[PDB]
Amino acid sequence: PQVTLWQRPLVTIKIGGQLKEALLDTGADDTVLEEMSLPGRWKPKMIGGIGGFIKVRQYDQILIEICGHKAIGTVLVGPTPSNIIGRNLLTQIGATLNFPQVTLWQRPLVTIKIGGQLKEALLDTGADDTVLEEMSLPGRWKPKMIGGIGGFIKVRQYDQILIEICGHKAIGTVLVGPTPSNIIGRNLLTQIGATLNF
Repeated sequence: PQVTLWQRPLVTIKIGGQLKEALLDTGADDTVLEEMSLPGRWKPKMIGGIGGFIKVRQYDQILIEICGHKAIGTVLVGPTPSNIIGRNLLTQIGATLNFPQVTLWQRPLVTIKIGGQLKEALLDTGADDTVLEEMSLPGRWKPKMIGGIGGFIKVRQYDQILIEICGHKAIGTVLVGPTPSNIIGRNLLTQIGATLNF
């Protein structure tokens, strides 16, 4: 399966003898699922994301079946707004990110050039939007709130912004705000021709 990124990369999973839909999320170190019934022992754990932090119940050694592919690993359960399949499982279903062909054993970091400034940023199939750390950007903008794992953040919305991402130019909407990582979302990932493969 090759996915383009014009639509959210959703798959069907079977986990805990139940069926679910989840987002293939190159942006996430971990797999996180909305509250659900799992058999066994867990440990308390916190994770951060855009918006802040959530207490999750961590289960290890959980069998999960994603688009016909079996995998065993760690599944976090908690108040995530979306079911997220993280890199811990993407690497197990042989998933790659082509735009170069990037495997997902490490965070898919790239260099960008935006507003005459060099930054690193994360190729994130889980983000409908591009959102960056505080930086000096030219021009006019609008207030916006975006959602994430830990609630909401206030961001500044700049449109028709040029970004070069690993040598490919692209033009569109960049959000600036208190994001823990620089994030390249599907608005721009579609422009440099990114696909997901498993």
